[PDB]
Amino acid sequence: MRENNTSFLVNVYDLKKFDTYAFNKVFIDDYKIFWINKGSAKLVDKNCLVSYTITASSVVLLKKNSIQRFSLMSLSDESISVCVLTIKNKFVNSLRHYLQGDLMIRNLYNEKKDLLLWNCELNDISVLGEIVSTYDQTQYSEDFLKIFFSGFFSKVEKKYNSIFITDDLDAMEKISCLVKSDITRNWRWADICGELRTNRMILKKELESRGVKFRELINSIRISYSISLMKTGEFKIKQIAYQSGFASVSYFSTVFKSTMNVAPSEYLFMLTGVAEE
Ligand SMILES: CCCCCC/C=C\CCCCCCCC(=O)O
Repeated sequence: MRENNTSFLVNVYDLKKFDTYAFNKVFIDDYKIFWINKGSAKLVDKNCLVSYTITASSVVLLKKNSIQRFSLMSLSDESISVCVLTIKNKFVNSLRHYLQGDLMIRNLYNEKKDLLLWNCELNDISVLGEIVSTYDQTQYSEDFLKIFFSGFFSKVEKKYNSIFITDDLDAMEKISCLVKSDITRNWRWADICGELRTNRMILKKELESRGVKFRELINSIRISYSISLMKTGEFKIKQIAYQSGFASVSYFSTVFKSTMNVAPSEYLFMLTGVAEE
């Protein structure tokens, strides 16, 4: 029996005609890129107060460890499919140490942009479409894709003077890794700074730049954790809530609905296509 893909996750979601998805403080737990298959949609980035029209030749890149606030609204008179490619941590590591030589200008890039737009050449459209076409690819060696994505992320970074793939000494990565190492623990802000051996200073900068309080950040990480659990095959809402560190199903559901603008059971239906029972 062939095995699940170790480098990527592919999830496709139906965007009904003229409907809107709205995300409020969603934590991006891994690097993600997404695109629509046909038609057009309006993307409103509420972090930057910038609006974009995307088409089938656009790809939107979401930075790991960012907190996103945006909406996506279908502009088409037909159902649209949103394809979300998650790049897994094992694979991103390979990318950090792949590109030959030292890129001299990258030290003067900045980290201000967490949502990036790229208008694809058909080269890119071909490769991305084949990746998501079927669970295995086979015709795409892992090395081919490592070369492709390191070159792909390189040119997006150069369009924006911005670091997309960060080093793993990043303070926000250390925080989110620590929280997820014990997701049901009642984390306190002073405990995290203590265990990371970094005072409540450079760490506070990470909350401020994302516009969240500590308790908001923990809730956002826990929602992203619950979505990861649902993707593993866990479909019992009580188990999803408790394993993600929520005190009750009621509160999980309220936070989930505030973050994703749909109820947990609705998201489960979008994910699996199976209505309950
Ligand atoms: C938060 C990233 C979603 C980007 C794509 C938005 C398009 C359709 C909304 C359905 C997806 C809802 C969140 C998906 C969760 C995930 O796959 O990580």
